[PDB]
Amino acid sequence: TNLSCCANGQKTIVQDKVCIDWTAAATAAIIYADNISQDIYASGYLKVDTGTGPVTIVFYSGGVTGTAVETIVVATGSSASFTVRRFDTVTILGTAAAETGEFCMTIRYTLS
Amino acid sequence: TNLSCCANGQKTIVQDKVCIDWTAAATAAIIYADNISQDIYASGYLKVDTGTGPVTIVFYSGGVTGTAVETIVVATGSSASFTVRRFDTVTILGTAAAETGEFCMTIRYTLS
Amino acid sequence: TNLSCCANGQKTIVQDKVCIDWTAAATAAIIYADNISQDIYASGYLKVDTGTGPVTIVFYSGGVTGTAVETIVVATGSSASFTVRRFDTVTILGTAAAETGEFCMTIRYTLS
Amino acid sequence: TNLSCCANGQKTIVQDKVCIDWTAAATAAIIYADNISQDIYASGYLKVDTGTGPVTIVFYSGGVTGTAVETIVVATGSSASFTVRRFDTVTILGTAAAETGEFCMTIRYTLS
Amino acid sequence: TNLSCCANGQKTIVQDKVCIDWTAAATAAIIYADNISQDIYASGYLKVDTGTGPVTIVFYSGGVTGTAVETIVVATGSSASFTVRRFDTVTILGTAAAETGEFCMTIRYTLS
Amino acid sequence: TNLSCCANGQKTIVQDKVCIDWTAAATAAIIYADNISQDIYASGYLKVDTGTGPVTIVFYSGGVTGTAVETIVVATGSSASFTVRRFDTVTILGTAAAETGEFCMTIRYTLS
Amino acid sequence: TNLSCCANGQKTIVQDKVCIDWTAAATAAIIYADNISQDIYASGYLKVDTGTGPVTIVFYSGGVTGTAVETIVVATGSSASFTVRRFDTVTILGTAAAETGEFCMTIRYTLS
Amino acid sequence: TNLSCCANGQKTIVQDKVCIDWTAAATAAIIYADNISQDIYASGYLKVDTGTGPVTIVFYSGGVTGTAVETIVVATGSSASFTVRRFDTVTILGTAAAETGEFCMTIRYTLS
Amino acid sequence: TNLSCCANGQKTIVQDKVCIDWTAAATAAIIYADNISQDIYASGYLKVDTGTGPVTIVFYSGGVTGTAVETIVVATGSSASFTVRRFDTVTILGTAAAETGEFCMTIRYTLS
Amino acid sequence: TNLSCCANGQKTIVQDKVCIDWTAAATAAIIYADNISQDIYASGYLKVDTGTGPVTIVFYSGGVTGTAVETIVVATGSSASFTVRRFDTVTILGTAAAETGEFCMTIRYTLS
Amino acid sequence: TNLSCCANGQKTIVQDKVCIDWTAAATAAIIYADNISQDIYASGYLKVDTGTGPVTIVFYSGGVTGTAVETIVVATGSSASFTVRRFDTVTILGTAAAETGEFCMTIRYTLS
Amino acid sequence: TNLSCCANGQKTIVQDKVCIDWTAAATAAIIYADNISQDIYASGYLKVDTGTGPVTIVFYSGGVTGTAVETIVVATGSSASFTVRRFDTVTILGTAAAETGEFCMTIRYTLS
Amino acid sequence: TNLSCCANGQKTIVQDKVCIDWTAAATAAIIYADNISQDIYASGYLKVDTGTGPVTIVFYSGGVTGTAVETIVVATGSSASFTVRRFDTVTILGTAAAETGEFCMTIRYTLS
Amino acid sequence: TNLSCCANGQKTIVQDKVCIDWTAAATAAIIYADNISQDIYASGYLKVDTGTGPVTIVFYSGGVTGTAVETIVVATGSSASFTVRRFDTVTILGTAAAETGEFCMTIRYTLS
Amino acid sequence: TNLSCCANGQKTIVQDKVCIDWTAAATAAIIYADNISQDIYASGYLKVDTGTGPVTIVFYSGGVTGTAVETIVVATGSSASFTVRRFDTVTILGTAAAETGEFCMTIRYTLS
Amino acid sequence: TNLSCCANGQKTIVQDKVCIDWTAAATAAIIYADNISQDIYASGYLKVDTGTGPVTIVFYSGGVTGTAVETIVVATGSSASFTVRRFDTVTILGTAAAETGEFCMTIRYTLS
Repeated sequence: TNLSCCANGQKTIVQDKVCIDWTAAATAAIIYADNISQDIYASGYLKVDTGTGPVTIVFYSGGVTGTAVETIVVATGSSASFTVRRFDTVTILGTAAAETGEFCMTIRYTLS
Repeated sequence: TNLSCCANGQKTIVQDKVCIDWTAAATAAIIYADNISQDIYASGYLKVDTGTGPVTIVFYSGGVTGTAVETIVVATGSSASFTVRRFDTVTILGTAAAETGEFCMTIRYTLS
Repeated sequence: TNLSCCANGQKTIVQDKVCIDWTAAATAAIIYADNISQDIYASGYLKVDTGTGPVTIVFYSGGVTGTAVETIVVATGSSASFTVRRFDTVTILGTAAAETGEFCMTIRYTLS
Repeated sequence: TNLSCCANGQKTIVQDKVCIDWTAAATAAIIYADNISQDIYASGYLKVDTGTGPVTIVFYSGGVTGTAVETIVVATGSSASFTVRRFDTVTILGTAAAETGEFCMTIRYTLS
Repeated sequence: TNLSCCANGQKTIVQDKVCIDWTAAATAAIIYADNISQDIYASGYLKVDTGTGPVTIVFYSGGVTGTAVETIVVATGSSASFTVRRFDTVTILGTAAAETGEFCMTIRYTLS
Repeated sequence: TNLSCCANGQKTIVQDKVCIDWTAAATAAIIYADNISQDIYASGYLKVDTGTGPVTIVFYSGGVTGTAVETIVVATGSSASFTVRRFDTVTILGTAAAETGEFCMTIRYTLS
Repeated sequence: TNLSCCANGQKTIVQDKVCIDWTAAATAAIIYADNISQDIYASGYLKVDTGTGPVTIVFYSGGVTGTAVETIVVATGSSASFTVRRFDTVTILGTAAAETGEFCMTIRYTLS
Repeated sequence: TNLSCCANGQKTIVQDKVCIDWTAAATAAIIYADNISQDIYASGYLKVDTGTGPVTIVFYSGGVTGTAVETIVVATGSSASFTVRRFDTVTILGTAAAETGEFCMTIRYTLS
Repeated sequence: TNLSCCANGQKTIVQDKVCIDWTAAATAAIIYADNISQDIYASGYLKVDTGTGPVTIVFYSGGVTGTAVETIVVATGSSASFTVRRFDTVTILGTAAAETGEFCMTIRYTLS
Repeated sequence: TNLSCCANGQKTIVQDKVCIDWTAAATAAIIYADNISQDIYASGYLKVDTGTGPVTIVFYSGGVTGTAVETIVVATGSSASFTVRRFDTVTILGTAAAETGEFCMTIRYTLS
Repeated sequence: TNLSCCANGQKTIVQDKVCIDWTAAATAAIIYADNISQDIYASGYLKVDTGTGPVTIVFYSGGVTGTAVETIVVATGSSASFTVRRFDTVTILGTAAAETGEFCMTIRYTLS
Repeated sequence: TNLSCCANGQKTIVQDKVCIDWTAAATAAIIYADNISQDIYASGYLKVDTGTGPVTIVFYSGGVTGTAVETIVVATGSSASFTVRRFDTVTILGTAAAETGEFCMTIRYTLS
Repeated sequence: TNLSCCANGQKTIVQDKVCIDWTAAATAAIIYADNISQDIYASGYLKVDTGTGPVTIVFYSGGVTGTAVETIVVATGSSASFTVRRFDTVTILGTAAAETGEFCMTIRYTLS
Repeated sequence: TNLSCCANGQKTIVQDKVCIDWTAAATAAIIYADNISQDIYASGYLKVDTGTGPVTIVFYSGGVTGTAVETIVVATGSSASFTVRRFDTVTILGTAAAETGEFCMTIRYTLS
Repeated sequence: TNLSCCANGQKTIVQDKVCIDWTAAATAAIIYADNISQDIYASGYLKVDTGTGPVTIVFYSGGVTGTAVETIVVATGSSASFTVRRFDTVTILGTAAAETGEFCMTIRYTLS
Repeated sequence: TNLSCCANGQKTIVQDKVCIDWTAAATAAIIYADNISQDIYASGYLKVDTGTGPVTIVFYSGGVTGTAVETIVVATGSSASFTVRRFDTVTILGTAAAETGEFCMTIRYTLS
């Protein structure tokens, strides 16, 4: 209850959502990227719909040649969920059979 | 009511939710993974819809070769619920008959 | 009004209908079969049009050598209606006079 | 507006309809049967078209040797309507003159 | 917005409708009957089509030897409408001239 | 947002409708009757189609020998509308020329 | 958010509608009447279809020998609209040529 | 969140609509009238369909011999819209050629 | 949370809409007028459908001989949109070729 | 009511229908095939019209050398109905007498 | 209920139908072709009417020298049905006896 | 449910149909042309009735010297179907034997 | 569900059809003309029945000395179809041999 | 779904048709006339059957001494089609050789 | 929670939307204008549908001879989106080929 | 709870959304632009629908000749999502084959 002239004062937390359909080649493909790396929390799932051979999802902090903070391998016809913080990019890798599937993610950031 | 210049100050608690459908092979399959292992509380259920033989769900703290903080065995046509803290991955194991079912989970974390 | 990345989310209820004409021998004859045994609700009637001697309709959960969840005996020239859930097959049994009649059924399932 | 991982959650109410023509002997004859006895609400009418002597309709909860939750006696050339809950079978009884008529019923159940 | 594990929770109101044609003898005849006596609201009309002498309609709560919650006398060639709650049976009485007419009723109940 | 175990809680408002054709003798004739006298709101019209001399409609609260809460006199070939609350019966009176006409009414009650 | 045991609590606003065709003599004729005089709001129009000479519509609060809260004079072949509160009856007056027309009105009351 | 026994408490805003067709003589003709003059907001249009010479619409607060709060002159074959508050009557004036057209208006009042 | 007996208290914002078709002569023609000049916000478009030569729309605050707060010139076959506050009338001016077109406007006012 | 940029968003359920006439040799013959194996629900009937000896219908998930999720044997002159999910092909087998009949099927898929 | 200026907004699903008669040579012949390969769902049947030797139908994704997503072999005098997605062309191959038959297909696409 | 003054608002999808008979020379001949190239979806067939040598149909986007989005070669006595989007013209090419046949096409466009 | 007094409101789409027989001289001849140039969509065909030398059809937007939005050249004994929007006139040009043929066109306009 | 007492409410579109045979003198002759000039859409053709010299058809808005909204010149032995809105009369002009022909027209108006 | 008599107190944020179709000449044309320049935020897109050569859109703060706060150049057949604050007018410039297209914009202002 | 006369006080966060379809040439093309560069957070996806060769999306802070805060390369037939802050323009670059696709983006700004 004391007056204070503080501009960068109260901070609110906000949430966003994204949904995409992806097709995987036999090279690492960027599926998501941001620049708010320090304060980000993301939850979601990856579903591998059609194709053969497992699909590998990797979260990178500090570019693709950074640090693999998380890595998941998903078989065809199944799904896998996650929640991760402090990541910069996400890449998917698949066999040269062009697997395809979905990708959903909700994102929290405490800025505006 | 005393002024204090404390940046990492008040912390709010937030909640997320995920839903997936899974198919189980006769090997351990990753169904969920995160990197916020120290402060996470998760509640949910697992339902085994079709197939034969029980399905085993295991929560791991410290990777798959870590410590099984929780393990549940669910028969076909029934369900089982849970709430767990400090876990890193979740894996499902089934018979080589490709059982399939659902997986729902709500996640609490006190960061942002 | 909270964002959630839940794939197996909202489920709708759908309805189908089937109509057939049947002839009954003096052995159990399969008249209907499915594999969605856990969530199925069916309403309908059976009409015995011509022949002699009663016709017996049996609903089975778990194959023909399962459990008779329902059994109805219908005389010639009359009808009988029903509604049943969790059944796997339906069989009709008649005298060795080759009775014949109709069979109508509406089916509800909450999947897609 | 609070996230909850509740599978057997919202329940919808559904309605079905059946129509038959019946012929009555001088013994109790099953005209309708179900196995969803706990949650069922049915409205309809019975019309006695031709024959002599009254026709008696009885609703049974717990098999034919159960409890007569409802009983109506209808004269020839007239009709009678009803609405009933928690019944298992319905039987009709007539004189040995083979009366015949109609039977219509709408069924509500709050499952799927 | 507080979680509560209450099974017999929200209740919906549902509506049904019935229509019949009736012939009246010189004795009380049951024209409608139910067993949901505590929560029922019914609106409708009675039309006396042919015959002579008035027709008397009586609503009973607690069987025919119960309490006449409502009684209406209708002349030939005219009609009369109503809405009533908490009744168990309805009976019609006419002269020994076999008057005939119609009977329509919509029924509300707040169960399922 | 405070939990309360109150059974007779929220109350909904429901609406019904009735339509009839009437013939008027030279005595008061009951055209509508109910037993929910305390909470009822009704709107509608009366149309005098054929005959001679005015037709008088009276709404009674507390039986026919009660209190005439409303009274309208309608000439032949014209109509008159109304809305009324707390009434128990309605009667029509006409000349001994057998006037005939229509009667429509929508009814609101806040019970179920 | 404080518990209160108040029966005559929240009040909802409801709306009704009426439509009639009228024929006007050379005397005041009642065209609408109610008994909810304190809380009523009505909007609508009057159309004079055929005849000669103007037709006068008067709204009365406190019976016909009350207070003319509103009065409108409408020529043949034209219309006039209105909205009025706290009135008890409505009367129409026309020349002795039997003009005829329509009358539509929507009614709001905040009771049930 | 403090209990208060205030009857004339919360007030809701309601909206009505009226549509008419008008024919204009060579004298001021009343086209709309009310008695809720203090709180009324009305929006709409006037369209002059057939005839010759302009048609003048005037809004009056305090009777026809009151104050012309608004006045619009509309040519034949065109339209003009408006929104006005605190008016008591509306009049239209046209040439002695019997122009005709339409008149639509939506009305807001914050009473019930 | 302090009790206050303030009548002109909370104020709500409401929105209206109007649509017209206009024909323009070679003089300024009033197309819209109000008397709530102090608090009004309007958005919309003007479309010039047929004719030749540009059409000029002018918004006036303080009568036609007031202040042109806004002025737009629109060619034939094109449109132009706007949002404006504190205006009293709107006028359109066209060549003596009788151009015609449409005019749509949504109006916000924070009174009732 | 929160904006979300989700492409693979709402999914609708669609239904198709097919009808054919078939002739059966003494080898397995493909009668239906698809590639949407993961989300498909099919209802229908098989009627054996002419020939001798039973006809066997088999549903396969994962090619003909896959898993027989369903198998039905139908005698000549009778019919049999079904509903099945997750199947890839359907084959019919008959005696070397060239039986012939019909095949009807309605197909549901929740993609587009 | 939030305004959004999104052009490529709601998308509807539309259905088309085609029927042809074909004659097959001893080389692959194109029977259907499109360019909306990414979103197409097609159901139908192929009937081999006259000729000798089986007829082979192949669906290609990515031109004729692409990937055979589906292949069916149909004998003479019988039929075969299908539903397929993501295909680019269809080809038929027959013996050098000029078999002939029909081809029906319904096509769904979610564009316009 | 929020008012918006948006002219180019809801868009409907409409369908047209055309049928012609064509004769082919030994030069490219225009058989169809439009100017709504951006939003057009067309389905149909081409039948080669009489002549010798194959007939080639080409769809062009951007004039005849544009891009061949589709090309089909049809033998004599057979047919070929198609569905195509974003095309501007269609041309047919045949041998110098004056083949002749039919051409049917249904056209969808989402404008008006 | 918000009341709005919008006259130029909902617009419907209507369709017309015309058929003629034409004879072509060696000068441009007007074959079709309108004045609703801004919103018109037309589909149809042109058939050249008898004569020699090609016939040229041209669609003009803005009079004959306007802009040739479309031009087609048709040989004798063949036909050509089209769909076009925003055109004002159509002209045909032929050799001085008096070719003759047909002309069919369906017209869509979204006005009334 | 909000009640509204709007008389000039929904408007339907209706269509009429007329056919005549005409003979043209060497003066302008009225061939069609109406008084619904503001909302009329007409499609049709004119065929010049016998005579010499061209025949000129003119559409007039605002009497014969009005504005020629459309003008077409048709040679003998040929035809010309049209669609036009907002016209008042139609006149034909021919050489003093008494040409004769036909005139067909379909008329749309959105009134009744 | 301290009483304060502050009239210009709480301020709400409101949103509007506009949609138009435009045709561009070879001069700057005003497409949007306002007078609330200090607090306005607008998002939307511009689509160039037909024509040749790029179209240039310019946002001006302080009249057309003000400051170009934003400028975008859009090619034919493509679109471009934006969000801008503090602008006064918008102008479009195109080649002398009369390009045409659409323009959608949502507007936020924090006044009323 | 201390009174303070602070105008630029509480700030709310608002969200907008935009959707477009784009066609890419072989030069950088502006697809989005703003002037609120300091406080903007945007999430969305880019989908490459048709064409060949990858499409490159670049976010620029400080004009096109500024700093590439983000850059993503997307192959044909796949998608890529993002969230970015402090950017000024967005550009797309494609091969000279005119690839086309979609672009969706939700925008947050904490001003009004």
